[PDB]
Amino acid sequence: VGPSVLPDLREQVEQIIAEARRQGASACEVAVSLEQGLSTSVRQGEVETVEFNRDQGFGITLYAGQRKGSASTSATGEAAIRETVAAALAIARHTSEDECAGLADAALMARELPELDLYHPWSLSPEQAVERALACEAAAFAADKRVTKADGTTLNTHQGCRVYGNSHGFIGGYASTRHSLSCVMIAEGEGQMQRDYWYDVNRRGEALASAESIGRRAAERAASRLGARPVQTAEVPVLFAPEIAVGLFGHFLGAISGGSLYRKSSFLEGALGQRLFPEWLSIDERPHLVGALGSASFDSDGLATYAKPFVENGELVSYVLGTYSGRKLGLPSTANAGGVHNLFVSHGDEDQAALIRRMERGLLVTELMGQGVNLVTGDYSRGAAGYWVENGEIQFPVQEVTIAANLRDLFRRIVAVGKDIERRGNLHTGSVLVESMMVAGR
Amino acid sequence: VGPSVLPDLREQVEQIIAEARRQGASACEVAVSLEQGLSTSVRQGEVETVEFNRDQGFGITLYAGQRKGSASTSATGEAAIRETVAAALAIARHTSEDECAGLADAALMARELPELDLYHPWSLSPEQAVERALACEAAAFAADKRVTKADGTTLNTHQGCRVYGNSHGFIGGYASTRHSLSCVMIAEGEGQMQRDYWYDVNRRGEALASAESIGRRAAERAASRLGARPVQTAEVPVLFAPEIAVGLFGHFLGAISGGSLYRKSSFLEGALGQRLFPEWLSIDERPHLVGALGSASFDSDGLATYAKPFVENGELVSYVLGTYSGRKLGLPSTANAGGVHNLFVSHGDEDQAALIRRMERGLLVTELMGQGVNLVTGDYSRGAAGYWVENGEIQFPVQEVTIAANLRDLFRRIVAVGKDIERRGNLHTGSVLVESMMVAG
Repeated sequence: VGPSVLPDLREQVEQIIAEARRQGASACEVAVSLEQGLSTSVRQGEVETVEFNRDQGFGITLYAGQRKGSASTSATGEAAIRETVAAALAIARHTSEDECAGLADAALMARELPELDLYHPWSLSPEQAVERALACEAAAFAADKRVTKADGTTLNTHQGCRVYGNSHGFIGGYASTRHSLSCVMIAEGEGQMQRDYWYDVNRRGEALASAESIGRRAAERAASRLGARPVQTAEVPVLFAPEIAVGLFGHFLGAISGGSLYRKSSFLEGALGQRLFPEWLSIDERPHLVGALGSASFDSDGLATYAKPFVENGELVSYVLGTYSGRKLGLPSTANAGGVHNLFVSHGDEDQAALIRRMERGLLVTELMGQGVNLVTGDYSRGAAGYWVENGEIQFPVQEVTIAANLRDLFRRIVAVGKDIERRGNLHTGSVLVESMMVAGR
Repeated sequence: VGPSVLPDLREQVEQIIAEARRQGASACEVAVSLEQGLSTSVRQGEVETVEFNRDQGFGITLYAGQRKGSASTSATGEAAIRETVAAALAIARHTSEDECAGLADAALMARELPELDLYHPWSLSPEQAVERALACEAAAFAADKRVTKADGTTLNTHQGCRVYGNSHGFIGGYASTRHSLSCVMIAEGEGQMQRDYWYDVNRRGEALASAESIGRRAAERAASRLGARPVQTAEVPVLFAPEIAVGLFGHFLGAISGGSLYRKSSFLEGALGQRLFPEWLSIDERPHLVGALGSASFDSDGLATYAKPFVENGELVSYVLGTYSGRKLGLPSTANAGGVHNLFVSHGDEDQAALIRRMERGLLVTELMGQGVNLVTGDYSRGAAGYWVENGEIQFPVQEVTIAANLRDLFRRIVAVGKDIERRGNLHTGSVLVESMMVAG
C-alpha cells in the first residue's frame, strides 16, 4: 500500500466502470480504498493489543437515467465486480427518478492534480510501538504523584491509497499516511477522581510530539481538574480552548452545508451575504497544502478543489456545496462535495494567556459534554468543564455547569481569536473569546 | 451467504491454522466473517440511500510461546493468508512474554453445538424496502399534526456467517440474520423542538413490529416531550424505562467483567458472594435460546456456553470471565470470553402503569445523556429527561435535570422490576423503580 500500487487500483476502477457499462448503466462513480497499519494499545503498564490491519474495498454508485443505485464490497476480482455492479443496478432500476441526480458535467472534472506529498511511511517495528506507548504512559505517571490510573494509551500508524473514477473518464488517486498517539489518564485528589488526555496526529510520524510530551500533558490536564466545583449562575464571558473552538466552527460548517440547507434544517439558511461574524474575522479553505491532514486535490464529484473564502470580513460569501447540493438549491457547486479541506479562522496576535488577561473575569472552557446543539434553530446548551478566571488569572477548576446562547449571537459576539492554533485536524482555530454567555450552576 | 457457504469458510479456517503451523507459531486462533445486506434510508418523504453491502474478512491471533500477535484482512487467497499470518508472527516474535497468555486447554473445547436457528432470510426487494421505510415515516407524520420534521428512517436487513477455529482442533460456525427498522422524528411546540425515536430488531424480518406501529410510536414519543421543563431539586424515587434500565445493568456487567476486575477498575471488585440486590432479584444468562438476538453456542475461546446465574437471590454468585480473565484473577473461566448471551433480570407482575401508580410521586426517566458513569468507583450522574409523576399519574414532561447516586446503593435500592420486558437486544429487563435518587434542576 503505496504509490506503487496505485496503478493496479486505477486498473480496478477502469474495470468497474467498464462493467457497469456492459450491464447497461447510464453513468457511474467508483471509489477504491486500500488501507493498512499497526495499532498498539497499552494500559497501567501492560500491553493490551498489538494488531496489524489491512482493509480493501470498493463502492459504486450507478445511474439508470435519473435513477440511482449503490453497492460496495470488500471482495476483489471479476466475479465480485460483476456481482456488485449487478446489485447497484437492481436498486437503480427499482427506485425512483431524481431530477437533481447524476454526475457533474464532464467539463468540470479536474484537469490536473497537484502533488500533495501526503505519504510518509513510518518505519515502526512493533517493538518500538510498544516501547513508545509505554514511554508515554510512564511519562504521565512520572509527571504527578496524583495520577494513579490510566485508560488506554494508543499508538496508531497507517497507510492508505484512494482512487475515484467516473463514467466521464475521470480517474484520480493519491496515497497518504496518518500517525497518532493518544493517552488517557485518571488522577485523584481533593476528594475526587478526574480524567483527561492529550494526543497528536501527523502524516509524518517523525513530526509527532514526543511520547513523553504527550503523556506529561495528559497528566497535568487530569491533575488540574482535581477540586472542580460549580459556579454561581451568571452571564459572563467564555473562552473556548482551541480544541473546543474547533467544534463550534464545526456547527458553523454543518449549518452552511448543502444537506442542511436544502433539508431546511439550518439556522444559517439564507445567510449568504450576511454579517455573521466581526468585520476582522475571515474563514477560508486551502486544500492544496503540502502534507496537511486535510489536503485533497479533488472533491467527491471529481471537481478540482480550490482555495476560497467562506467568510470574508465578517461576511458569509459562500456555502459549502457539491453538485447535488447546488442543484437542490439552484446554485453552483463550490467544489466541496465531501466537505472542506484545511479550514482556517483568522486570528490576532494574543495567546491563551493574553486572552485570559483580556477576559479579566469569566469561564475558560476546556471540555463540553452532551448533545445540546440544535442546528435547525441555532439553539445551544451544553454541559462544560474548565477553570474560572478572575483578575486575569485562573482561580480554580470548574465542573457541573452548563453554557447557553444562540450560535447566531454567539458568532457575532466573538471578541478575539487567538494565535494558539490547533493543528491536529482539518480546522485550524486558536482560542475563542466570546463576549458573554449564560453560565448556569447550582 | 448462509449455511450452504459454511463449509468453504471452515476450509478457509483450516488453511489459516495450517499456515500458522507452517510458519512456526506454537498455536493460534482464527475467526472468519462474511456478511451482506441491504440498508435503506428515508427522510422527509425522500429516499436518501439504497445500498447493498458485502463484507468478508478474517483475523488471527498467533502465539510464539508466551508471545502474542494479531492480524486481520478482508482479502482472500493463499497470498493473503501467508502475508497476514507472517504479520501476526512478526509481532509475536518482537513483543514480550505474557505468563497468562495462550489458548484454553484442549479439554475444554465445546464437545457439541446446539442448533440455534438464527438464520431467517428476509425476501425484501429494494422496492419493498423503500415502500416500508416510507410507510413508517408517513405513519409518524400522520400520527400528530405537531410532528413536522424527520431525521432518518432506516431499514436494515442483513445476513452473516461466522466461523472460529483453534489450533486445538476446535472448529465451529453458524449463519444468522438481523433486521431492523428505526425511525427518528422531530416535533415542534410550546417554544420547543423535541426529538425522539423508536425501532425494532429481530432475526426474523416478519416478526418485526409493523412499519406503521414503529412510526406512530416515534411520533407520539416526540410529541409527548413538547413543553418539557425542569423540576425542583429533590431526593425522590426514579422509574427507569426498560430501554434505559438496560444501560444500568450494562454498568453492572461491565463491573463484573474480568477486564475491569483485574485492571482494578471496578467498584464490584471483591464482590463475589455478596448481596448487591434485593433478595428477590436474580440475573441469569441463557445462551441457547432458539432465534434470540444474543444466542451463542461457544465463547471466543471456543468453550461451550451454558445457562448460569450471575446474581442469585440478590447475591453475586459469578463474575463474567474468559480464560485470560480467569488466569489474571486466579479463577476459572465462566465460558464468557466475549461477554454474556441473552441475559435476564427477574421481575414481578406489575407493568409500567402499575409501577407509576406504586411510585406515587417522582421521576420517570425515558432518556439519559452525558458520559457521567464512573465504573471505578460507582459514582453516577447523568442528564435526564422524561416525565414527572404525582398522585400516581404522569403530570408533565421533564428535561434539563440530572440524576445522581452511587450504583452500589442504587442497586440495593431497587424496589421492583416491571414485566414490561425489553426485547430488542441482549438484555431483558423491564422498567426499574429505584427507591430514591438525587434529582437536580
